[PDB]
Amino acid sequence: DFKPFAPGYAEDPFPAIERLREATPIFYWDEGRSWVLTRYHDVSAVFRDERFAVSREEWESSAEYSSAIPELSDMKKYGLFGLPPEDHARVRKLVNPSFTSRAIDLLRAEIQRTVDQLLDARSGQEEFDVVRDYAEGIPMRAISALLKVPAECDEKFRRFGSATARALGVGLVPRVDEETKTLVASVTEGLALLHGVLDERRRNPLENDVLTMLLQAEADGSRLSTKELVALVGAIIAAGTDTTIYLIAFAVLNLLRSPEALELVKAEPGLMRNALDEVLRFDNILRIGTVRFARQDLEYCGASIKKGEMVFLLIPSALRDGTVFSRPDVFDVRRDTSASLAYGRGPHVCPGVSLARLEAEIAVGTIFRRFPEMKLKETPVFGYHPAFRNIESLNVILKPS
Ligand code: HEM
Ligand SMILES: C/C(=C\c1csc(C)n1)[C@@H]1C[C@@H]2O[C@]2(C)CCC[C@H](C)[C@H](O)[C@@H](C)C(=O)C(C)(C)[C@@H](O)CC(=O)O1
Repeated sequence: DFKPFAPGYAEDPFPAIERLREATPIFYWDEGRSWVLTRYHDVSAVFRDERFAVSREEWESSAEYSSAIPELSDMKKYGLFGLPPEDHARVRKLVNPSFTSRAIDLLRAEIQRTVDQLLDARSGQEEFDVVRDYAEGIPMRAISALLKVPAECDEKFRRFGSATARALGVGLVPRVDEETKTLVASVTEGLALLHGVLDERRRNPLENDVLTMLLQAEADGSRLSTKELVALVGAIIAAGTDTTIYLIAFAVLNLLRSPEALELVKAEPGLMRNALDEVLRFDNILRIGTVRFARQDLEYCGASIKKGEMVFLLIPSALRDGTVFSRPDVFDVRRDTSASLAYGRGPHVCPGVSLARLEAEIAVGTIFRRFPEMKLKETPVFGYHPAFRNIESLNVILKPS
């Protein structure tokens, strides 16, 4: 039984996937039209198995997929998930330096400012929603600061980011939870806006600037094409928005749920970094996981997988694998989290890992330092986002009494 859209699954998928993981390393998911890998070692292996491709054009349903949401056709083919291996490496080699911990450190001040202003704006009420009043307003500001886009454009870009991430699932994953017209509008509006931002930066290039750097790469030799560049910036916005919102929300939730964990991070603020990694290890935000496609017929974990068939890596399951993490069903902010696959492995490893950790460190660190007695008002509400165990609301009382 695998029903990742069943009511309750997002809130707590662990009993259901544990049953799966213990019974089998692999199964075919009817509605998902793909194989599903449940165990750490098989999941981890596939990340680094060149037999399994990332490009959706290797899928048996590629035609149906490329035709869906034609406004995103360029992003699908020239984006990081679509480029051929040689081109993918080129693009990553080009942008990776811009995302190191050192490079993104400069954003520290602006992120703190945003976090400060969100807390000042709303901390006074009876009720505070860690999603809508806090987490939701942080990640795009971070990305926009990195892109040197005015705070005025934040809301429109966040809408683009969140819409794009869902739209990319249409025809690929089972149940995208929104009206197509609305999705396409936000995507169109966002791409237009992005075009304007890029044209302006071409007009006024800047020093030590990611976009300027990309634009110069595009102008000079053959290091980056216009479509690759647009697909890259679009993907950065779409990949880095909702993911980070849920990290922040899940972090606060999990620290409210473990007084012992919270107490350790209060005692040793230096543990926050490890705690945030353990949030994704213990309670991974992905509903199912990520996908790969078989480039040829092969046998795997006792299954006969055919060329072009999709495979889902069941991340929240692999990350509860007891052969890899001891006491895997315990949230332990002191554990070694090195083996967590939350940010991927191999050439496609998430470039935003440092930016995400920084944003969450500032956001989660600040809220608990400023309101150390914060308490859950009532059970968080979860939704049916096709990719995420999305928290819709996380209502708290900042200073209870
Ligand atoms: C906040 C928590 C985040 C998580 C849990 C996360 C997770 C992941 C994972 C698992 C992958 C690999 C998917 C695969 O291999 O199929 C990935 C890739 C990617 N991530 Fe993140 N990410 C996060 C934040 C960010 C941020 C903040 C950005 C941008 C600022 C970002 C940009 C990207 C991009 C562009 C890719 C595609 C990489 C490639 O295919 O070469 N992510 N992310
Ligand atoms: C938009 C995007 C990445 C990207 C880079 S280049 C390109 C095109 N897209 C982000 C990545 C994000 O870090 C994770 C969870 C990537 C999550 C990994 C996989 C790819 C997703 O869960 C996948 C099956 C999905 O459910 C959909 C709905 C298709 C995704 O949009 C979810 C989604 O939001 O994907």
